[PDB]
Amino acid sequence: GGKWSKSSVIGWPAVRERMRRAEPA
Repeated sequence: GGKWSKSSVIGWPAVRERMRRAEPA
């Protein structure tokens, strides 16, 4: 998805995977 937001694209998975935990609704 473009070699720009790459890093974000790679941290978001961790953010979602963090938030899921906190509120998995």
